[PDB]
Amino acid sequence: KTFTRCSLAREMYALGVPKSELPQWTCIAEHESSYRTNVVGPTNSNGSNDYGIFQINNYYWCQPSNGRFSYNECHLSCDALLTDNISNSVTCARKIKSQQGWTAWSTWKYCSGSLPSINDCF
Repeated sequence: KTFTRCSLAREMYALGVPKSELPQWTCIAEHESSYRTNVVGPTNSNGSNDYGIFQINNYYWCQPSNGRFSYNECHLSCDALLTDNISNSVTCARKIKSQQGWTAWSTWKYCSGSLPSINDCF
């Protein structure tokens, strides 16, 4: 359904995301999806749609079920990114960050500075 900052931070930590990244990840989730896992974004200017808690793009990262071309760099259906279990979204998001950096997210501009410590989540 909907995470909170700390529930998301805890789960992402459990899935191997370092704490030193969590404020950024949760800030991004908050902006992208308001921590909702099942959201498909409004269609973008290029006709693409973004999926899930991190609003991961269906032209680059996941394969639309409709078979429309995607680079599918995360190697999963976009529907895999809408599941209650965030593991797929996390693994994909980490890949996106590895390859493209935080600036892959348009909302990074809001999350690139001072952020609250995540320690209160732990």
